[PDB]
Amino acid sequence: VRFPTMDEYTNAREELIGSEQYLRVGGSINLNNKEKKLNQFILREKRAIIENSRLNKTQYIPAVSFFLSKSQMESTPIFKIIKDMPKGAALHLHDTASARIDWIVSNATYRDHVYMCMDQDNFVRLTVSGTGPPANSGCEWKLVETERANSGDIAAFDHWLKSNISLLTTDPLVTYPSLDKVWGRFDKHFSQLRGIIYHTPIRRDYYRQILEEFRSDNVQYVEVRSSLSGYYDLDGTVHDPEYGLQLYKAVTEEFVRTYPDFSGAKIIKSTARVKPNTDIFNDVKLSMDLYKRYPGFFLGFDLVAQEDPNTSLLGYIDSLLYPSRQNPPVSLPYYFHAGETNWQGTEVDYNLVDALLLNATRIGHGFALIKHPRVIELVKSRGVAVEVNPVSNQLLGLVKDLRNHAAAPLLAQNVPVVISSDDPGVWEALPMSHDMYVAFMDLVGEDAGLDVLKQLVWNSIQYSSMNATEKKTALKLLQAKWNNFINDSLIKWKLTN
Amino acid sequence: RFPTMDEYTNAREELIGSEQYLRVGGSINLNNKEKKLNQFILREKRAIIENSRLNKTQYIPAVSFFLSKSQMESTPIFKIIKDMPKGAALHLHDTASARIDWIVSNATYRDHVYMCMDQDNFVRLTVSGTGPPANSGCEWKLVETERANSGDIAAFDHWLKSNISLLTTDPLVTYPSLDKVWGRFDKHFSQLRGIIYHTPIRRDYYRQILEEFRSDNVQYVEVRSSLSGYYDLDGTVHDPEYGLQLYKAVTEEFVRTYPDFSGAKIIKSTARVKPNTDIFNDVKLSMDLYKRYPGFFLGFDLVAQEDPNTSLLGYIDSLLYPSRQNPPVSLPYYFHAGETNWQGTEVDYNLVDALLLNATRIGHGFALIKHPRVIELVKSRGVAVEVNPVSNQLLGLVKDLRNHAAAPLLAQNVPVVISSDDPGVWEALPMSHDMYVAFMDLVGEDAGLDVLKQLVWNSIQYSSMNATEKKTALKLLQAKWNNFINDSLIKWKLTNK
Ligand SMILES: *[C@@H]1O[C@H](CO)[C@@H](O[C@@H]2O[C@H](CO)[C@@H](O)[C@H](O)[C@H]2NC(C)=O)[C@H](O)[C@H]1NC(C)=O
Ligand SMILES: *[C@@H]1O[C@H](CO)[C@@H](O[C@@H]2O[C@H](CO)[C@@H](O)[C@H](O)[C@H]2NC(C)=O)[C@H](O)[C@H]1NC(C)=O
Ligand SMILES: *[C@@H]1O[C@H](CO)[C@@H](O)[C@H](O)[C@H]1NC(C)=O
Ligand SMILES: *[C@@H]1O[C@H](CO)[C@@H](O)[C@H](O)[C@H]1NC(C)=O
Ligand SMILES: *[C@@H]1O[C@H](CO)[C@@H](O)[C@H](O)[C@H]1NC(C)=O
Ligand SMILES: *[C@@H]1O[C@H](CO)[C@@H](O)[C@H](O)[C@H]1NC(C)=O
Ligand SMILES: *[C@@H]1O[C@H](CO)[C@@H](O)[C@H](O)[C@H]1NC(C)=O
Ligand SMILES: *[C@@H]1O[C@H](CO)[C@@H](O)[C@H](O)[C@H]1NC(C)=O
Ligand SMILES: [Zn+2]
Ligand SMILES: [Zn+2]
Repeated sequence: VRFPTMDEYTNAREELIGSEQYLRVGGSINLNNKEKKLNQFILREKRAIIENSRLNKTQYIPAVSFFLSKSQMESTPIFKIIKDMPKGAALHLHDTASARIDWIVSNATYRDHVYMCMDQDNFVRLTVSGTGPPANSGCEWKLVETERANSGDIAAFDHWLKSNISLLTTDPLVTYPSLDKVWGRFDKHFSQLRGIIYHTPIRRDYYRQILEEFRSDNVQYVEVRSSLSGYYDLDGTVHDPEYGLQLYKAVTEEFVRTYPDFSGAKIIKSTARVKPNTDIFNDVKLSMDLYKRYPGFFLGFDLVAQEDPNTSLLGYIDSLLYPSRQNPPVSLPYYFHAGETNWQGTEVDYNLVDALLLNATRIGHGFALIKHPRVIELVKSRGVAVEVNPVSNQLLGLVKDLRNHAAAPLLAQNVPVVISSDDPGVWEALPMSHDMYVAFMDLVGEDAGLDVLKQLVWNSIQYSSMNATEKKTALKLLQAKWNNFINDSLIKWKLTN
Repeated sequence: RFPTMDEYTNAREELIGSEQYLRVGGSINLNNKEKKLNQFILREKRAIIENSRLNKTQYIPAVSFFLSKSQMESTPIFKIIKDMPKGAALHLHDTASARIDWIVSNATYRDHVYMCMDQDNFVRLTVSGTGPPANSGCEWKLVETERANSGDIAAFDHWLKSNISLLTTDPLVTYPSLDKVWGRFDKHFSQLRGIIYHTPIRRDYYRQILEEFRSDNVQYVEVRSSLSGYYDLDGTVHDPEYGLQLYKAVTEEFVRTYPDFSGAKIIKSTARVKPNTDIFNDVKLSMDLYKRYPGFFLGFDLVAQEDPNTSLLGYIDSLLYPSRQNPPVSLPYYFHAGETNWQGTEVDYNLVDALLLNATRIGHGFALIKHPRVIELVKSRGVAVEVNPVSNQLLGLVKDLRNHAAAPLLAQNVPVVISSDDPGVWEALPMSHDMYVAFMDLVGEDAGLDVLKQLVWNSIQYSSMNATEKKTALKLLQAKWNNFINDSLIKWKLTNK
């Protein structure tokens, strides 16, 4: 008889469950006594919300649309703890989508020579024109200063601007109920802001706001995708990508000199995968040059824009292999978005295969990765972190209930993962706290606590592209922040026994 | 590493080929005729996926069954799967596996059938030979009278069907939460309970399961049944052994009539809402029926909604009782387990207990991909997972079926059988709808006839037939398969004339 007594059965059961706990993200962390006090509180709070949803037969709010869950999570202790927690790094961000729309309205649209129009889809667009009103080809441009002053209600005018640009004005899962409809709205958002956010002094100040906002959410480091190109002055001068990089380098250096508690930022050049192979070839050659001349600030290259309907990595493969085929070879790092899809066995999810054959340093999303066991082996073996952006994947159509997020089985296998926010400004998310809350409540289990959070935070620095010296310094800083956070939390939640 | 495209191509195809060999069916070698059909299926699959992907429209095989049912039935892939022999349906509930149309057109035309509108405004049906039933919470009326006075009998009969089926409206819209749709599902069983437990109707309903499954080219079924409480017009209530004998006699007559049908076996099910003291008696009952009906009675299962009700651990002394006897008794178990979106809770840890108790097959295992050690145990022991994709969508575990959690199981060749669960409740065919959605949503664009063939063979190889029965059934399946291949080449004009 295998299990003659309850003790024989529970021994076997607990060993099996415990063995799985040891294998998931964070499973090897040993919390100290102060961390354990906070962990026990976090776990009591987590069990209360889950058991209420399960036994009282009501929806699990952390997993529903961000439109519905945002205001509900923000009043809760677990969210308030994650808000205070140091996050380490946000490694997957886009530079035109990472600061508040409120700042675009309250700051940028109060500058001279900003114009607005309603396009033929009934969306507001914003741009800058130094010479005069822009040509009235597809819409009638009007000076924002005049429209605001004539609105008869300035606060309502500004709120309307914000409402007409944000993807969280209504629930995207209701208003744009298909992949194509919501990506239509997402694409439109960037068209709405493109003119104003490419004007050089606004773009400079917007990048500074990214750093300020991320610091204010207790993020100490960011790596940012940027096209770098086409920043334009009031007189019409258009700058090249190297200028865009130098501009970001100077903002970043000023910021880190102001805030020693902040580790800094580095940049990845992104190009939209709707362009011909000759454009990607030129941007690859550009990236080779910037990688050589800005070591330690310019990281490498990525291809962006919607993955499903546009060009695969294989479609650009001669361009992407060009660095490695030089004599001597040139090693241009790649940070490919890859597998941001529900498709299986197609040109889209097979981008994961090409991303690994091209030696990607990290991969963006990897939503399809759990369908590719041989790619998982390579990702684990090589230490290629997967940048998981859970709110983005829900709102942009890959999943509805976030407990079905395809990164939950990755985390259960200890695939290297970092959490990030992707385009938080587009849908009114915080730099990291909302995405970290939904990862913690939806993508790991009821009995997963502070150890998961600590591991994800440490991962974001460990799998950053900092050099060894920078990384050692950043981890010492993170450890200090973490200690202060534990001590402060014990006092705040009245856990000091 | 890749000086030319040929070297890059070779590495890419080696990695993709490794994944294709690993997944379900990857080791099958198709013959020349099967390859011709395979090439047509793959051409059809690529055309529909590429149209969805490149023309930016929804992928109909993955949307709500309410919307996709009428669309898939006109397509060649569906028609091929319809004609295909399925082998076995191994996961079925006996009060939910024949057509509601038969309940209406046959059962509700029988003498002594009554109907009433309950307090939730649903029709309920029952039989009473000894006068009309007492007006306890509803007012019973003879159906024969209600029908004859309707003024439109076609509309009356259609109203009955529409008031009972869960596919009258889209459940994802009408009942848009787990608790709401399970409320509707539970209500469906309440609507039919009275009529479907009347002995001659139950007998004839079970015969209709066999007729309908045979007509969808299924040759064998294993069926969960509560067995107990069938009642006669004079009020006699029968015991579970009688219910088992009733099904045994129907099955034997069916196989005499149709030697091209392999037959059926029965699993006793009990609802997991009962006190542990009552489950103990159902385990003892199952031990006795297993001893005395070897080869027809298979074992035991616990059913009803998994999330809010009792876990396997809550019944553990009852479930361990057979193994603890002197001498031990090996009562086989077929546990529904992990039919849930929860992680790290009592519900998904039912999978651990299912394995410790040596389950022969596991029902659903939706949460299994979150449990890497349980997966390895399932693979090494050959415990088949019964995957019921339409059920999991309509009853609230997933919306886009390409997010179904069995797709990563099939990619690692976890042993899986496809089944339909409760097809009569939502107007599905015995197997062809579930096999179509598994084929179109749970494996990739490059997965063809080898996946179908493997899942069909799996349904016999992981059945509970003894070894001699399996060999007989596989010879019968092979002949059906060969006829299906030849017929398909002629029907789809593939013979290369
Ligand atoms: C962007 O703003 C426009 C202009 O206000 C909105 O269009 C209006 O939408 C309302 C609904 O509240 C319609 O009844 C009106 O007819 C529209 N007015 C005009 C002048 O066209 C539009 O809905 C906003 N779009 C978004 C996504 O918020
Ligand atoms: C089952 O049948 C009842 C009775 O016909 C339906 O009741 C009707 O419900 C609609 C609302 O959807 C009302 O407008 C009607 O007045 C109701 N009629 C009566 C006589 O009450 C009920 O909707 C049906 N339920 C389902 C799920 O189909
Ligand atoms: C269910 O809700 C009630 C209040 O409506 C509360 O008393 C009870 O604790 C809840 N159960 C759980 C497990 O949260
Ligand atoms: C906008 O930000 C710039 C740069 O920080 C600042 O100088 C200016 O005062 C701001 N405008 C408003 C209206 O606050
Ligand atoms: C990828 O990395 C390996 C090991 O460092 C190297 O030998 C190979 O050339 C690289 N391949 C490419 C395509 O850069
Ligand atoms: C997209 O639709 C057009 C017009 O119906 C059709 O010609 C084209 O072949 C479709 N594309 C694909 C890839 O199916
Ligand atoms: C119902 O089925 C029974 C038993 O198979 C059959 O004898 C009877 O004719 C059927 N009733 C109708 C209305 O078809
Ligand atoms: C499970 O099976 C093993 C191997 O057949 C056997 O030794 C063991 O006693 C069984 N356990 C239970 C709980 O029935
Ligand atoms: Zn991104
Ligand atoms: Zn079932």
